[PDB]
Amino acid sequence: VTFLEKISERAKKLNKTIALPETEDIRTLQAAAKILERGIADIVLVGNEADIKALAGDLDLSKAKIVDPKTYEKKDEYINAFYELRKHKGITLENAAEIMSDYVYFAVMMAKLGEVDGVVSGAAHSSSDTLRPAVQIVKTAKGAALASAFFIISVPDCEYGSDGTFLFADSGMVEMPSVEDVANIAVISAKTFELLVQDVPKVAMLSYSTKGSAKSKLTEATIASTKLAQELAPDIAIDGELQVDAAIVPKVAASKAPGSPVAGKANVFIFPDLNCGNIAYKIAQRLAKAEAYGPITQGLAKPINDLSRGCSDEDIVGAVAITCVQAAAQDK
Amino acid sequence: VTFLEKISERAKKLNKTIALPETEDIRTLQAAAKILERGIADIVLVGNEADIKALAGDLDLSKAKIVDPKTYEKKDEYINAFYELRKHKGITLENAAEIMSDYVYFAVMMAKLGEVDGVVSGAAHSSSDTLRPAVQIVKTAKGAALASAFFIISVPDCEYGSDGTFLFADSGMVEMPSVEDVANIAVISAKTFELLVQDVPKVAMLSYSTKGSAKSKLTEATIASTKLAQELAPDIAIDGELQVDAAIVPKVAASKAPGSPVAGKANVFIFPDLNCGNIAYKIAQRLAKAEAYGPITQGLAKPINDLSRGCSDEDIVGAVAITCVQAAAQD
Repeated sequence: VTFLEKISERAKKLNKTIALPETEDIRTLQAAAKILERGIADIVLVGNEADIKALAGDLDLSKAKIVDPKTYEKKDEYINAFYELRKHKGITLENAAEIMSDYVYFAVMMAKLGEVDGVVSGAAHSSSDTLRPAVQIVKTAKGAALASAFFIISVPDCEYGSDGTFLFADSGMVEMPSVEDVANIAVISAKTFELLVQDVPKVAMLSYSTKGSAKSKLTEATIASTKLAQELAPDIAIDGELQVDAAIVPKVAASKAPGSPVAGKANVFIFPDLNCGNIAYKIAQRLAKAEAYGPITQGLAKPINDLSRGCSDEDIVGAVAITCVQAAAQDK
Repeated sequence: VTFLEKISERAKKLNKTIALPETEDIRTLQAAAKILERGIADIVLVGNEADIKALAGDLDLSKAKIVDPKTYEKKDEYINAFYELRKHKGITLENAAEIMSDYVYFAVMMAKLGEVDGVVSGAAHSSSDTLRPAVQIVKTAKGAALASAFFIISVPDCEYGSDGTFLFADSGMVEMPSVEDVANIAVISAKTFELLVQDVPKVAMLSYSTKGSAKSKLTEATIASTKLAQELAPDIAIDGELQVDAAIVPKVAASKAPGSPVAGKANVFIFPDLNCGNIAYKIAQRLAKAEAYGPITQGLAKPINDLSRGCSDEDIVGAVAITCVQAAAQD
């Protein structure tokens, strides 16, 4: 019944391998044990194997694979690769070697080169410390997408959305997205929504204006983002410049935005910027009592996810499941 | 308890008269009926009386007073008055006559000359068409640095705010407020929250950042508005650059904004602009199932309030109540 339960189950039927670089935190090892036992994924622990066996104790980690960044066969391939990416930003080959000794950095490079389908981390690292290797190493830029954070949001007795479930448009990362940024966030978000919720995405480019009902510089940005996004992905339902009520309430839709592909039915909210996106998600979580999952990152070439530093070991398990399912989209 | 009952209560003990010009829209007449029956206020309906009787039907509006702008005794006084105001902006006396035939314009001129203590409109008109007569006829108050609009919002099973009740920082008018504008809106909103909710205002300058957790052009704007507002009104509890969770949730307030006059207890949300504001309000209303009254303006010489075009007749009732209460301040 619960969103997280659909994901974990889906994850088992899939056969993805996720890397866990924080092997000097118990929660990581506790979560791995439960993951391997429950069949959720195959696991690569990045760290010292002697040191892991000594921290693990009673935990059954026999099914996992241990990769030590300072002895692994492909070490030189991984340093060269990071050197190539970072070469023109003041990184020398010897710097790369040093930077590529960090477990997180090494794990992200494993997803980049195919040994692993995604990475989960952040129990024992700042958000920006997690984001940095992701952005530097796994970065994608082939088309209509941009790295961003989103939330899945499940409102309790809710008739709107996909059975009360929505995705929110960068409620946790890109602070001041440009017009293009917003367009691109809208497209990638439709794909994420489709993959994670398994329902037809209906994207609403939010505003205080519904359809020329008001006009300003903020209103023009939203409209311009809508039109660009419609060009970028004409096969997705995207309607633009919509207030929340016109976006999700059929009766409102009927007066303010009659005959729209999205108005009245919206299940994806795209925000003008992080002020709105963060404020909207908090209001939904706290005043609407919604369950919120995030921040989950999207827009990367491989799924790398960040965790709350106060996460529980069950929090890590869930995160692995979601990552595995995002790995389903990015197939081959 | 419903905010409607409470604001409907104080409004009863006051004895104010509100004009309702949108008489060709059922919701107005349905609301008028409930108002007059519940004893909330005296009402003037501005329109054609024959037309209203026909549209009203079974609704009891006998207690109300109907004023037709095209037959009213003082019609000429009202035309002359608007002509004086608008005289030097290219309006002829004949133009005045035509403009002053509009129901809303006339209702606004009624509050200006004393026949009425306030107006409520906007169920059947754009926000900017509701504001225009206010701005031209009543104009801005003397103290007030600017007019702005807001929403009282009451969330159902809510432990946060003032028994689930909040005031939202221009979720219905000023589209792109400057740093000074945001500061001034914070201050005036504090006094409005105090008047209408009857509780200590705890003003939160909203953001995606909590207390230096992030840094950007948007973040500095919020902090600068915070600091200005603290200078404009040092006796008010205003803390700045807070995420919604740190603003209202004691446990998050404890970690992200320790020892703050506001964090954990906020009951007034001030937004960076109308995008956040309007989006925030609709989300509270439709996802949190909150009751939502407004946008209510502040800073005019007389209470002229707006409505959501998708309001219920009961929303109009609540708006008339608040209008009445605002009119008690302004003697």
